[PDB]
Amino acid sequence: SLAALKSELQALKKEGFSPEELAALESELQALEKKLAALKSKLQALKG
Amino acid sequence: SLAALKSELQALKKEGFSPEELAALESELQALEKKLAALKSKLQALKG
Repeated sequence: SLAALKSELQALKKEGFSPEELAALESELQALEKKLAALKSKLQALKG
Repeated sequence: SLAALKSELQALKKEGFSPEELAALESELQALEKKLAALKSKLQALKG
């Protein structure tokens, strides 16, 4: 789930795992959270 | 959440809500699921 992968990334960060690469993955993950918010808004627009 | 939206989109599809507009949202959500899977895969590749 987005929440699950988010936690997993946070757990690996606490271990200093591949910092630069993990930073890229975190930003990609947040992009999906933003995309999800966008879709929710598009759906609200459709209801309206 | 992604699960909450996914569920709602499926229910609106059973309800016949704005079909083409909803179908586009359904596919975008699937695209987000696929991106989420790709991130999990990229993470696993990093661990190798």
